[PDB]
Amino acid sequence: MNVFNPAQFRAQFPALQDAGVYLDSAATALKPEAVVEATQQFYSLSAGNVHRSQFAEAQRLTARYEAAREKVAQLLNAPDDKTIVWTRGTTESINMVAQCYARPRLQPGDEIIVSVAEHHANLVPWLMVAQQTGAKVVKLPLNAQRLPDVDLLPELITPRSRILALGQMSNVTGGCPDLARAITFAHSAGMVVMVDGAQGAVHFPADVQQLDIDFYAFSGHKLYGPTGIGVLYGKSELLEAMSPWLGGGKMVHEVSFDGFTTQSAPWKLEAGTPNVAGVIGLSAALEWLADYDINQAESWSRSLATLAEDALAKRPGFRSFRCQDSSLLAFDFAGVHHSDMVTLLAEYGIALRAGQHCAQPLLAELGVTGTLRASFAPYNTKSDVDALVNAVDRALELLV
Amino acid sequence: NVFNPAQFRAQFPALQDAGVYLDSAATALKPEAVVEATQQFYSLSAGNVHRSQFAEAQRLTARYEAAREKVAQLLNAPDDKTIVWTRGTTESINMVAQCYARPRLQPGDEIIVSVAEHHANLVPWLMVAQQTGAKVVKLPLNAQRLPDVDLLPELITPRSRILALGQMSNVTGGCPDLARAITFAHSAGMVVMVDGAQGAVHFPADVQQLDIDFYAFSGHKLYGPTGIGVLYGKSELLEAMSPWLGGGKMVHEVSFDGFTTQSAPWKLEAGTPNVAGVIGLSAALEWLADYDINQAESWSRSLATLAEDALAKRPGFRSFRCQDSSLLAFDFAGVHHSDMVTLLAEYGIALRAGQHCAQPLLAELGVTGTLRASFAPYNTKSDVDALVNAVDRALELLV
Ligand SMILES: *Cc1c(COP(=O)(O)O)cnc(C)c1O
Ligand SMILES: *Cc1c(COP(=O)(O)O)cnc(C)c1O
Repeated sequence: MNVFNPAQFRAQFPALQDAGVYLDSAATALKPEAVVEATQQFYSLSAGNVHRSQFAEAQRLTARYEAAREKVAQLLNAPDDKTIVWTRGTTESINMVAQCYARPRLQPGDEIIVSVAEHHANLVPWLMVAQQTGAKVVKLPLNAQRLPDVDLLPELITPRSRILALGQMSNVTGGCPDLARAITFAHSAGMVVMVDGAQGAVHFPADVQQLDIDFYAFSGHKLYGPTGIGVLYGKSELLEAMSPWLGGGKMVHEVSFDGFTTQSAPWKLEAGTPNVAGVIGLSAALEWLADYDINQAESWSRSLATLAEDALAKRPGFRSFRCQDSSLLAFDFAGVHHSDMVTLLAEYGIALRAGQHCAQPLLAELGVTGTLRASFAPYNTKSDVDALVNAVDRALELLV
Repeated sequence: NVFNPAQFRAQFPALQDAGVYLDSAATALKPEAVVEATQQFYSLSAGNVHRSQFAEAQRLTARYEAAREKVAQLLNAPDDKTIVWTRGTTESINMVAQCYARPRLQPGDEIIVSVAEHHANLVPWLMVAQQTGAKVVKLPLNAQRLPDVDLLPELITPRSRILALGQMSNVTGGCPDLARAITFAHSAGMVVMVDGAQGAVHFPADVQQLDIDFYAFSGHKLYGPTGIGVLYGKSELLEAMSPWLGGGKMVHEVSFDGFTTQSAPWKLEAGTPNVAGVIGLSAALEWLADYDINQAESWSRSLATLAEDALAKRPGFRSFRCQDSSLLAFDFAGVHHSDMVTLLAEYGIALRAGQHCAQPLLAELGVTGTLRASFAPYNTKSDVDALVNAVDRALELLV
């Protein structure tokens, strides 16, 4: 059977040696060779109809491209590959849902429930469309365990509620709310749910059929893939109901100076020349990833994060914001400037970050202006944990 | 600096396999500098640690931070804050229509759009017109198949707000009198959306000299990455624009009561940037800066002329080419375009046919589609000879 082997997973990443102790995968992931090579091939070959010596390679690229939607569908257990739409990333995916589905449907007084744990990508677009339509954004607060309070959700739902915006997984706490329950509550009230899966797609890829998710968005660069590429999954009937997004070539069928008609989804929502390199590279990432049991890989990442948290908790002034033994470890050290720690740790070959992580409301809930964040991926090791802990010890001694 | 076609050509690794590649107008082959810079970006951490590749990491960072400035230099833009990153020319235009025009259009307002416009610079205007009660007014072609800039005064009215005009058509290669169109537009207090998807490649617009309001082009046309484009806008117009997409980066402060944004260009750039695209475009531009574009373009144009002159000697030949452009759109009486494209491919020649996202233009020309051979500075005289011979072989088997 498939048994996850950390060492062989590591060997697939050319950037690793230089990266040192890389603990910022939650911001962006390192790429496996398959993605590098697929991208190199794409930019080193004509996309035209002639190939005088590299026809096999060109054919492979075309196959990766034509199979890209299906590989996303397989990741999400989507019913078919026409429910997959390409975008610049999670951010565009959500804006598209807000503008193409919600905006033409929202009326003055309608309500949009958004969790206080939402990354800005899944908050700002809703504030925008609320302003545009007279709808109101309603806050879904955290419970005592720092998760969006799904128990409280039924009380917050009213006859005016139309949309629920909820992150499958937080990029700060790594916390995953009761998504199945939340969706059941939302659907009880005839609402549609926008699920931000920028983190979740990497660690617990959502079964969109089982969870009956209406819309799901994630980004390639986080999923071991290219920048400038993302996904919007939508139920077929919802994609059909959506207005066109950007106007231009590809998405259109017929055009005159009187008006235009469009293709059906997904093409309706994809104007202009696609990010072909991005699609091919994401396809390569997914195909590569398919050889690994994501469940075992994630448990490995989570186990390292736990070793780290347990050890760091023995140091003075430690505070963890981590939920549910997540691969993501957001933390703080009292009486220490975050920028100083990040810098000291970088000098020790440890790559992580601090800051607001595009989640101001969440941080405000936690009583902080920022946090340090070490995030673990399946190419990390126990020696990485030791290195982090050791560097922190030195940092604490040096920053007095 | 003297341009050498052979030196230019030797920088494109795809050529050996590509055969005779004559579809650069659709998308351009990439020089080694773009391939390598992309390879490096994806082969190295973007983190703050570099144990063994510090030098390369620094170069990548340099390319990234210098990217806006290199675009500015190409367009002679006043400063690099006038450069906004997009996914392509298409998004660039949609952004202008949605972020500048939409909030300012009252019902009855008029948007003048040339009949030569690529869909990218037409559909967004049909959209915003429907959204605002504004109306799209056609600017037709003159006798030379160019947008009739001289007719603009009869078309401009007190309701005229926007002019959408392409610097260069992707079918005829024709370039209308942009300076004159702009003077008229500005006399009526209008703003001009210049579609430079082709123009940026062949005759990059001096946006200051031409007093252009908005200018859009795509990286993939300009020997660069896919999924990256540019919107240039006068700093006043960018400041006046509403935000585009909402999310990270573009915001300053965010709460459940509302949000504030950065100023331009970041105001208009939500979420994680296509860093690979930006770095790759930077690399393309930096590499391109070493070559005299005028000499490179002169070469491409000369090849197109040798091709047109030859093909013109064949029976039933028809050309839609304007101004001795490096783009050669043509047709042969009595041939299915798809059939000729297929046979030319079989003979080692890569071109295309179809509507080229310009249905209104083709309707005006009286055709349903055309063949198009587009020449780039990495093409050669032998490419022309090969194209001609392959057309001869094709015409035998068809006509
Ligand atoms: C990264 C992230 C996003 C945004 O992804 P982009 O690629 O920047 O659009 C949104 N939500 C969460 C939770 C994220 O982690
Ligand atoms: C190619 C082209 C476009 C579209 O560019 P995308 O990268 O597809 O957005 C728009 N206008 C003209 C004239 C073009 O040639």
